[PDB]
Amino acid sequence: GSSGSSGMASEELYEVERIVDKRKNKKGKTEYLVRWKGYDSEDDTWEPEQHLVNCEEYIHDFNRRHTEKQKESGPSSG
Repeated sequence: GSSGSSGMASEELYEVERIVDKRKNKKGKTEYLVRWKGYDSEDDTWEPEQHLVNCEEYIHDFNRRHTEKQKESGPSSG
């Protein structure tokens, strides 16, 4: 299905496009490499999962990619 419906935005700062990387800070904080408008590919920044609120989806998806063998595949019902 399609998961990503806008809801009360009205000119927002920046919407998480997707995760390109993820790591922990020397402090021990989890940071996920997410892109944003204006920021080129090599301009991408690092945001802590904390700042990434309601972005679990993306991260989750991104995590799945990295993860090796975890989620089961299914056919297409309709």
